[PDB]
Amino acid sequence: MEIDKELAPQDRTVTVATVLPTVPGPSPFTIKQPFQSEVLFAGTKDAEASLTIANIDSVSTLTTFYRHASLESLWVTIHPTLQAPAFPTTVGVCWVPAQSPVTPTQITKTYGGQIFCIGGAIQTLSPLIVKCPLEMMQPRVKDSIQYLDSPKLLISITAQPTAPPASTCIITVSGTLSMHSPLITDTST
Amino acid sequence: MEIDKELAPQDRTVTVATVLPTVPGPSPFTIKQPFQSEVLFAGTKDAEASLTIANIDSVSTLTTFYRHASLESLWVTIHPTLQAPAFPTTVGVCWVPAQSPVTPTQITKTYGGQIFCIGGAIQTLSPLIVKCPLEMMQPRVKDSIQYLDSPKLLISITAQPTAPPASTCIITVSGTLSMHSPLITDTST
Amino acid sequence: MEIDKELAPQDRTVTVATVLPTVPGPSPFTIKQPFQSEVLFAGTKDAEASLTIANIDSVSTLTTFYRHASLESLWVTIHPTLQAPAFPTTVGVCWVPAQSPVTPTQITKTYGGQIFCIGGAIQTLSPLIVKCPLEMMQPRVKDSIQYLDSPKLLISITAQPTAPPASTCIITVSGTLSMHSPLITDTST
Amino acid sequence: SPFTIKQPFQSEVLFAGTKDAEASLTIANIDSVSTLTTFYRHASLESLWVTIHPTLQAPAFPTTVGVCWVPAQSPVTPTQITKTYGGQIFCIGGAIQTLSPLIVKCPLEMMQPRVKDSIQYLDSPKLLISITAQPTAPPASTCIITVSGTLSMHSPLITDTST
Amino acid sequence: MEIDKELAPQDRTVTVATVLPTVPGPSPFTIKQPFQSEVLFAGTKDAEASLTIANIDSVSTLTTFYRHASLESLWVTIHPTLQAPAFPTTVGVCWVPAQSPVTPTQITKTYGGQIFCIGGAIQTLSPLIVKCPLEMMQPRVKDSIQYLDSPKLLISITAQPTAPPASTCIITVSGTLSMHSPLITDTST
Amino acid sequence: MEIDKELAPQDRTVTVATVLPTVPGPSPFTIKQPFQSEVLFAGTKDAEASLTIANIDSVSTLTTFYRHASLESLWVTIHPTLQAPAFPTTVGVCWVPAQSPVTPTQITKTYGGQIFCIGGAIQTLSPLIVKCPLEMMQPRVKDSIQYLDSPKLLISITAQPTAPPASTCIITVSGTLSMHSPLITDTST
Amino acid sequence: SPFTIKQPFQSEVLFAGTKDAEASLTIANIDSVSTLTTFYRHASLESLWVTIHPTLQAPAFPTTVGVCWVPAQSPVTPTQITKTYGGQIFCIGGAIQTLSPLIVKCPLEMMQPRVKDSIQYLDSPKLLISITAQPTAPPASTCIITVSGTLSMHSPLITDTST
Amino acid sequence: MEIDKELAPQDRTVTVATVLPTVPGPSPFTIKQPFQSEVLFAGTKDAEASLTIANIDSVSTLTTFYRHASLESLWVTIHPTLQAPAFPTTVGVCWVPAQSPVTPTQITKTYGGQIFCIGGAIQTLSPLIVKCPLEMMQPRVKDSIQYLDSPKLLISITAQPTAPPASTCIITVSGTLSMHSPLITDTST
Repeated sequence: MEIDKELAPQDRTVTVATVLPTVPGPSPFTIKQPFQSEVLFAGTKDAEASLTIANIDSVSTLTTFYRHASLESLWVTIHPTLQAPAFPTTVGVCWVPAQSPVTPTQITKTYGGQIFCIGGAIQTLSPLIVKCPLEMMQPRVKDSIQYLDSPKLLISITAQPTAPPASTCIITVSGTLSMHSPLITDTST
Repeated sequence: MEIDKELAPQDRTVTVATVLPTVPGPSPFTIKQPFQSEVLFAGTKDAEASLTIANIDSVSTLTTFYRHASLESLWVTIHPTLQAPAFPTTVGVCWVPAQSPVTPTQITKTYGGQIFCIGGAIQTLSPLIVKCPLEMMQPRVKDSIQYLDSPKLLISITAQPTAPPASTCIITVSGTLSMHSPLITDTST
Repeated sequence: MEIDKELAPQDRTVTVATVLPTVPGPSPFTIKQPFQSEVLFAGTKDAEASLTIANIDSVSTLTTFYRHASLESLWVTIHPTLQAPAFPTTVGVCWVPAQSPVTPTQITKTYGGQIFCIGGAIQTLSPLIVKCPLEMMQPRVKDSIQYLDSPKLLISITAQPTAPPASTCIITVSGTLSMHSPLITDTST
Repeated sequence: SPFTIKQPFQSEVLFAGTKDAEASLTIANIDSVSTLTTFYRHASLESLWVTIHPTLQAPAFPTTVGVCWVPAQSPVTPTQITKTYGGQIFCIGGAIQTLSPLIVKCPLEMMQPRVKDSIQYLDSPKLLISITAQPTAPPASTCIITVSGTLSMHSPLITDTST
Repeated sequence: MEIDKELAPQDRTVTVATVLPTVPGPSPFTIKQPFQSEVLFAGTKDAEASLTIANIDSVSTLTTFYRHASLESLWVTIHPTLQAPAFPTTVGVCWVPAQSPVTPTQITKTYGGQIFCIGGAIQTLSPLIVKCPLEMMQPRVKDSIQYLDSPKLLISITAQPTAPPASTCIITVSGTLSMHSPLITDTST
Repeated sequence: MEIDKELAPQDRTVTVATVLPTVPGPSPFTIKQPFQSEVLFAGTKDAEASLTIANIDSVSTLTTFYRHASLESLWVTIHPTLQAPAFPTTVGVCWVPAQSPVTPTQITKTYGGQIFCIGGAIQTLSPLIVKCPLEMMQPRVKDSIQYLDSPKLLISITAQPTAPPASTCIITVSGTLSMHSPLITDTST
Repeated sequence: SPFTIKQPFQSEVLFAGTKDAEASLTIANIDSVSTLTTFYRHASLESLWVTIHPTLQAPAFPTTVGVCWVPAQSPVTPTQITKTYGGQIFCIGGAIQTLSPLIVKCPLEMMQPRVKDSIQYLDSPKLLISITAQPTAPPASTCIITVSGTLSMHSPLITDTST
Repeated sequence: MEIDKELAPQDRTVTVATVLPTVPGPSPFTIKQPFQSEVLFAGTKDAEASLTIANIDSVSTLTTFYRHASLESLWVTIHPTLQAPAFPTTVGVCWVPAQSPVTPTQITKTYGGQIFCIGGAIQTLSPLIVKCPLEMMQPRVKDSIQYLDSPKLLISITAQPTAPPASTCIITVSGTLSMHSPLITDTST
């Protein structure tokens, strides 16, 4: 039967990153930790956002204890609020490697980028999902070095002229991390 | 599981274009390159647009340093905006060979021609896609000579009499092409 | 996934035509040519139409150069315009052999005939298709003789009392022809 | 192997006699041709020639008329018909000038017969014409000049079929 | 033993053109014709030259009787004059496909391009040869169509400030052609 | 047979650079691209030039749309001008890793360093070439991270006290590089 | 497998005692290290630690000195030595404070030992130091702080060997 | 083809040194380090030089960290400057074991010793190389002891009476060392 989660995968193509292998020998103990991060409360006014994933409350937080930390799955969901029905909202999004020179305004000039009309009594409010294609990027968000093609998220919001009382929909980004080899630091609090 | 990006292919029939075969010798290395080019922000007013995909802001630049390049895939995507629901819009679409004398005004008198009503009713806000039938077109976009049957897109727009405050939808052309054989020239910019 | 082309096949039964075979020997060279013909801009006011296919701009045109010309596929599409949402429209249609005494008003008293409610914010604007059952007719639209059971199209339009600014939907008829043995004539223009 | 058809034609190209005149004609662009080819992506000439039909004006007003088949990008001018191979010149009047077997076959064996393809060719057939009329000119055209042949076209060109 | 012909082959890489095959069946009779064309009398003053090979006295001339004509070998020789010893001269050259946007001034910014110091009592006056790599180009200089990557020659001359009485060296381009299927024309003279 | 382009390779020894291995997955299509970049017009006055080939007017542009690209081949070419004979010039050359603190002033205190006298005597006007030993360098020029041992060229120029009216020679860097993995960005220019 | 050498060292990093002081030290950048590595493309630490040598000033002027090994990009400040793992604080005076086995092994097992490679690493060893001196301060440095270890370098860096 | 490095090997004969073997057991880790040392800027005035290799900026420097250090290859290059053409210079050289009583003035009375005329518009400026025959000497430049037959270099310069503005040619000595077992010392700076 129906599932209240509808999705729009990103158009894609073969492009890949490079990474370094921790010295041979004993495989280090690793953990996997998942998450959902509130990244935007759209609808109220137009706005844009360029988000270098590696440093977002949720991720930053999690990883602050490991030298190496990789991404195992990543995606963004667009949860429509109760204002959506009365207030259609244009939302554009695109996954891109950190160092891609793109601005949210250029989502449409960029390959994968797409835009949606969220809201209106005639559209469906099924939460939207754009699984990020890490195949296309650099999954490591923390390593002994600084990769520059980690995932970057672009989001563009075009709100109603006669704007709504509050945020018309929420954008969160969820995923799962695989970290290891701990970072010494203020364990305190 | 539901998928947002909805599509409606074009009626078709067999018609082949004659292309030039590579001269005998070594097969050159080849690479693919995707893209998405802004085609038009319609909805505000009646308007038409016919263009030879072959030479456009994008493609022309990606091929700037190669002698040959054809299209592996190509399609048009109509992205409904927050205005589509409140302002239903008529959109004409049709793929034709460059040298086809057809004008947007005749999209309906043409075989493949298709017309769609954006927004205003149930299931009308999903991004619409009309893949180009390269199968019956001239794929080669850059070669040792110019063809005249390369992909040409025709778009027709019929806006509401009581027009909307902004574009009700955005039409973009996405696709990926292969290229090879370096064009020996000057490099500096 | 979804396809923006919905269809209503015509209720049918076993009834067939008769045709003459071009003299034995060398099979003549034949071509196939497809088309879409604007046949009606409904919605504005009630109206009816009895269309002897064989002579419609598109077909007439095409065939004017061959002694024999047959139909390989035929159907009618009802493309809803941007006025459809605000203006429901009743549209009835029926495929029938040329010499069937029926008038569009009697679509309902005739077997296959059907009627649709096009428009309204609650209905879907997917273009409607009634593939014509040539199995039931005489497919030859041009021969050494005059068959009288070639396809005839019946269409009835019941428009809103408080009528809409313009045509609420377009009806086109597309198909493909198989002609041969040329007709000598003013090739000029 | 796509399905093809052959279509024949006769195109009025010139009404001579009244005054002297030159003419360079890229065949693939004549009303007739342009027309049939309208709906296809590929058209080729299976055969072609020019023919001269003489009017009743002729006997009274003999006319010098020369013609020549040539490949589109040949530098020739009607002035030099007789200096080139296909070159031929005829009179038109009070002599064996009325029999209609007055035609000149074009030798496509010597040029590009393709007249519509995915590209532009420069050696399609071109037809030269040089007319030299009577000083004391005739009242009406002294003869008609047509070009006929047959076309082999395939692969449909998608356009507005309506008309 | 020594041979008074010294050469500087052009640095190269894999890039190729495309061509059309004359209709199958009887192979047409073809001839090969060689030549040497005086293209420049350098030394006297600085000067540059962009030479679309296909149309140079020698070639033009030869080919004016055939529908199709291809190149079998091509190269440029720089014959030093008797003024060379007393008057060193800078000469730059580069082979390039017709439609490469390069100017002689940019020979150095272009891959293959090279420059030589011709003259001076201390250099050798062995004639210089830069065999052109047709492998890299479009060898057909005359066909049923207009290729745009036929060979183009770029030459730059930097002459002595206190210039010499006359041309310090001659540049000729020699090669061999393979034509067929004759062009009807004024055979006269 | 004689060949003009004369060359003198650099003294060498083994020293490897550590590069990043492509993450597991599909091998992306790759293409090569040659080039020649103007390095300096010397002879008029004493001058030095040290530059990281990695990022230069040329290369930077050819790679603008790819994520990875290394150097298949690289070398320096000294092209004597018509002034070289009359004005002998000293030229210092040496290939070193980007992070090598060596300055042109120390080309001679460095292992590979080489010095040449241009013109003035017998056999001194032939274009001189010093291939770069990528074998003992960091080839990768564009990757998921920046290296600091990439090719770096050092040039030293010592002109005649009674200087020449113009550059006695031109130093250029030629080579070809391979690239793959498309960098997803905006296309318009 | 390139040929490698191991080279040891002791680097004076700080003369404490005179006044309170903080210190964050990215090891790979200390005079000693910088030096040996000068001629190679790759250097790694096979072992490393900090040691505190006490001066004769010490008995008279006890000093609070803490230290901590940490990975280059750890957000810690000497102020928080004791809040982190490797953290350790010592006194320096009229107690078991003169024995020189006053060293703290750095656990490279917990960080990146590479100190020069074809790239820049951000987790190489960093050493924190927090000194708290006597209000009525001593005349001279109260103790010396050095860092010693051994380097494993390979692959020659081509430069001006002259000096 | 030609290589801008010409050489004059030293006339030689069978004579050899003696060395001590580090105690049996575990072979110590060793490194090899190459170099080029500026040893003389000749041309300006006559001058001589007796160079006990073991202690020359480059070597001294390198070895200052090992107990044992041997030579694997050694030679001297004579790089002609831009003054060479106008200013011929006599240069004599000879390889000799440290304790050989010879002075540069006696190069000619000594077996291997040779002299060259560097410069003049009629001679070639190819850099000269006299690979040193360590076979003939004591290759160890640093050991647990003091060998006295390590390589010594003798050089004699006879400059033009009407001397040149600056150094007419450079003499450098390059080689490669194999050291091991480190020397404890001020690692500082």
